[PDB]
Amino acid sequence: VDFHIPLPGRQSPDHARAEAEQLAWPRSLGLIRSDAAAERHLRGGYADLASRFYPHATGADLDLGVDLMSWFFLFDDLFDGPRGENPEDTKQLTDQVAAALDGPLPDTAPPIAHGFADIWRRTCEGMTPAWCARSARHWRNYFDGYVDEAESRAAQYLAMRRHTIGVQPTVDLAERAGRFEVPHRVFDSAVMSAMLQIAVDVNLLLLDIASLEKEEARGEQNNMVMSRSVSHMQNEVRARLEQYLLLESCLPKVGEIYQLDTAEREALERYRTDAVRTVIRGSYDWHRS
Repeated sequence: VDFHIPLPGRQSPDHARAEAEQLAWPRSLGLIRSDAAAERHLRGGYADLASRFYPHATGADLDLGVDLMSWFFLFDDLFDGPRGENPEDTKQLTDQVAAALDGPLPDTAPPIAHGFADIWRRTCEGMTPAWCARSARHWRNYFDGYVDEAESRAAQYLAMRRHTIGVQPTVDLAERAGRFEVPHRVFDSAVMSAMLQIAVDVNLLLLDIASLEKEEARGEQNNMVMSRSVSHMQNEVRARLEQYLLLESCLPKVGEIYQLDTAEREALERYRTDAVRTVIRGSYDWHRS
């Protein structure tokens, strides 16, 4: 599926290691129990993914992203059954996990939940408060959507799987890992927001053509396709990136506009290249077909 993402692909020089100790965390958290589930997990190349979403994270930082990614797919597995077919139900879990953004949870709490909590802890630990509060809301929306999606008892779809995809939490993570924050003043910008929306959509599209042969065979008929549709999807991605660049260029000017500091300007730059860009190129540098 030849696309048009005029952006350099990166991988964190540490992944070497990372991908090797990747099981450690989840096994201890109870997310992986049988030697089979560990294998299953390895075949997913989640550490390999995180390493592409966070080229700038080396070791202790990279590891976290590996987990977030790692946790992402495990968590999803929990809704592949009939639970993903009844909103009331999914939310029963949703809140147990999401409760971690409020404070410690009773041991009684499932592992998938204790798992998320440990990620959060380390993720939000060391960032400004205003940030965690934001980075959290985002998570909140992620969770919210899994329910709204479970409301299954064209563009209408995006709004739906716009929060479910979980792209933002990932992007957020780039900052978590990169030990830096985009000047909050700009992350709210009409431009940056526009840039982010794209990152999402692009991912939300690439994914749909890869997990197609699977979703086409089974039920789930919400996938963006349901050979021509493929085209205006390959096309849509083109224009999406094509514009991404246009936006990217207005960035410096956006700097003036928000009287951006002598060093906030550098911070934002990190965001463009290490958070928003990667999250796009990386998704692509993963698939096959």
